[PDB]
Amino acid sequence: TCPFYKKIPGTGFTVDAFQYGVVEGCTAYFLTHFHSDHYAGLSKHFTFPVYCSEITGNLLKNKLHVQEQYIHPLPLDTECIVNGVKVVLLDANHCPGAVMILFYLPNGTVILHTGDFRADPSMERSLLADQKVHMLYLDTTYCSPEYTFPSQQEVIRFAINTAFEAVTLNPHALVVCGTYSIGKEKVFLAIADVLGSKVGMSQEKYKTLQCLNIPEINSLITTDMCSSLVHLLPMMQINFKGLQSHLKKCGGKYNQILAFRPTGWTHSNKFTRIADVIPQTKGNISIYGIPYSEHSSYLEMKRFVQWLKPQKIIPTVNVGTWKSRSTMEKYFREWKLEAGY
Ligand code: NI
Repeated sequence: TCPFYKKIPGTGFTVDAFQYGVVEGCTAYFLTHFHSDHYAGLSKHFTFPVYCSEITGNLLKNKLHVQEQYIHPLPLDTECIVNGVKVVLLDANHCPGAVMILFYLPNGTVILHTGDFRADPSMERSLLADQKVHMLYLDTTYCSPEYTFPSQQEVIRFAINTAFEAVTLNPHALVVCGTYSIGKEKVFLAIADVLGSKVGMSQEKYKTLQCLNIPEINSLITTDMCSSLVHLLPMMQINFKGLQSHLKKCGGKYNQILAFRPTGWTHSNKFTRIADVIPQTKGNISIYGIPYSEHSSYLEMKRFVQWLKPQKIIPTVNVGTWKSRSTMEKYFREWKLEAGY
């Protein structure tokens, strides 16, 4: 059954709760973003109302084939009424179309559900600042002090300079970027822009990108692999074997590959800075691991929560074991004692 952390008290709303069949009492199902864990169970067979961003609605329509009658897209930064209750969608700074939702309950309680998010100080000057938030449903993916990472902009700058140097040294080099869902598009778009190229990709991936309301998208991406010097492949192919195999397929138009694996955190965040990063190499193929995160670091999460000063926190990630919940509660109490709420 639907866990209490996916239910919004004193409404019949749920959030990211599609895998439990019909939820008893639920009149509106909210979807924060188009990642498979959150949408799990949604398909062309679903027949209840789904509320979401415009981008998330495009994806539901075109990729999952959910029938149009059941998709209720809402604009961002706008007070809207859903089944008699005031809501606002805010940018989550996660992947394209990802939202946080602000729910103003009839009794006067105010609840923020973050979805998946990367906390940022620009969120301190949104509609959130206008009133007290009593309850916070929090993306606790990286809720432990070891999880540090560079800014998105540091990582992109590194990627740009690396790619530009390699292709100026060898104009027959191909650049490959690995991918497994939506998110982290700035990695491949920024590399292509410094090389004066479009991004080449499969038909399924191109169809996904065509849903995302990216300005001038038709000038940036193509299904013609031949004509482009940046290619997208599934993350699972970003290894020496898969990359030599792809190089054989391109018809001797390239004689070297430079590949990037955008990952979350991995243990080598604890010593290395982005400027010290060096690739793994075997012959004419080099693979760079780059920690481009679309989740809050510990410090970013702590700052946001200390600013917001919620009366209660409801974790939404790593809640499956008592050890994790206990550890998280410890950090929430420290933050509260330091900040005086
Ligand atoms: Ni996500």
